[PDB]
Amino acid sequence: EREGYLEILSRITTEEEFFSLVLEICGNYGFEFFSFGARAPFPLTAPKYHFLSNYPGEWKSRYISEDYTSIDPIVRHGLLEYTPLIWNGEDFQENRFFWEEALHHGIRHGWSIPVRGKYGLISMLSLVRSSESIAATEILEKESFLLWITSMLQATFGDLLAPRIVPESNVRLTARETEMLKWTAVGKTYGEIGLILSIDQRTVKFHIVNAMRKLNSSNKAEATMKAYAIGLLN
Amino acid sequence: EREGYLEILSRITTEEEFFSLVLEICGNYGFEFFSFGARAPFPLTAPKYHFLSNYPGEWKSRYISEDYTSIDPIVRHGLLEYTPLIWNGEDFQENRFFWEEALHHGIRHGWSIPVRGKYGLISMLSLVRSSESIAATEILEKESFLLWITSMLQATFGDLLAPRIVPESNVRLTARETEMLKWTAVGKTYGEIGLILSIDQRTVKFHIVNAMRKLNSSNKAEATMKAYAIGLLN
Ligand SMILES: CCCCCCCC[C@H](CCCCCC)C(=O)N[C@H]1CCOC1=O
Ligand SMILES: CCCCCCCC[C@H](CCCCCC)C(=O)N[C@H]1CCOC1=O
Repeated sequence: EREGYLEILSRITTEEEFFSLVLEICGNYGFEFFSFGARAPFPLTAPKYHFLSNYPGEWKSRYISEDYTSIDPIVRHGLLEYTPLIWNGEDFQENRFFWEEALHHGIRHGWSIPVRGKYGLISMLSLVRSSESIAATEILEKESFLLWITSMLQATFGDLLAPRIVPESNVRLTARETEMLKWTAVGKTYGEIGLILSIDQRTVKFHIVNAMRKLNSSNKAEATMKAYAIGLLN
Repeated sequence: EREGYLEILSRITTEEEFFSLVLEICGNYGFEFFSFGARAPFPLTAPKYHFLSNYPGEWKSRYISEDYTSIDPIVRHGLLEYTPLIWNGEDFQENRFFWEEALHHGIRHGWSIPVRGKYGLISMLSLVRSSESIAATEILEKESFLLWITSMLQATFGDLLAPRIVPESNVRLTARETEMLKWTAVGKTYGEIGLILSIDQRTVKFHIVNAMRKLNSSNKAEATMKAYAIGLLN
């Protein structure tokens, strides 16, 4: 019965409601641990992650002290692939010090679902349990639903914490500013853009500086990458 | 019940076989028309679209001869939103000239499903019929399936046409080349990256030129944007 959920998320307006709802859905389908992580496209060098999980307090603090995101293969699947993943904490060969430590906190049998979202958000819903591997008969029972709720969860989580982790989501670029960045994306100089758009060079640099301040960028190369990562150049 | 589909998609190796499968799904689920479109990220200025629909031929030619891609609010929804959409051509207030002609050819009640995929491909499956609105009972009946088949279809549509519509999808970047472009994204110079990474400046320029040649780009700014759009910079 997925009809009742559509009204639940239509009224949720805080993290604690999101922290409580995903926890309730985590247990309603036979899972003890959940982890809804989102990867903002900023900063473009080392992007910032934001997780909301009920993992043990020792694990929620140890995951950040050693930068486990750079070695976690569960994060890697959501970054390069677009399909769900069924994983058992004992199968992975590399990063044994990470999995031998993760298996201690009851993070063994899990189900992670990567989804894309607005403003360049690469989110993923992960429901983990310390018992019973997920078989093919259990997957096809809840596969189509968990794919649907993952898109709905990240959609509400999107509009909820976008102004926090993606402050440039509220940026609106004018028609001139957008085409200035579209041509800066292909490495056009101010003079090359002038001949393309048939205006003066000082008018090309004009809209660039305004777009950089809107996107809170220090140069036009970073502003263009920022505008593209959010979707202002689609 | 999807065992035929999951086997059919594995057998499909041509663009004509893909048209037949989507036409079978379009009718098996109570619709007259379908449209599957994919947007390659290149060129970054005006990206090229590729459609496959059984719309009336008069509409298909008018859609391209008048460049309806720029004004179609369904196209705008798929680029900016990540959730399914139920639309009725008679509800829209703006772009009436576009909707009155689509309603003329029977494109009235539609169901559009945007999906993201490898190599920066943005795809969307649309199911349209000229009568009988899509009620809430009908949506909760087959939305989970239509969400699932759209992800499978775009995966096949990718492998089918990615070597043609995104030629840089076969490009693989090394670790050094990847991080050179990561710092080039934020406007760093050759010397700044060399100090940041504690490597010789000539080695930085070395990997940059190689990445430009692999990604078929004339300047490092364009190559950086190309690598990001394909997902090489994640
Ligand atoms: C996939 C794109 C970004 C999404 C990141 C979330 C995926 C990995 C999360 C990280 C949990 C960190 C919580 C600290 C408070 C996850 O579910 N990891 C699992 C898998 C291995 O052990 C875990 O804890
Ligand atoms: C989001 C990724 C891009 C997907 C492009 C397709 C979306 C819109 C399609 C276009 C069909 C073009 C066929 C002629 C070649 C679509 O079905 N649009 C509908 C909406 C209203 O009238 C249409 O034609």
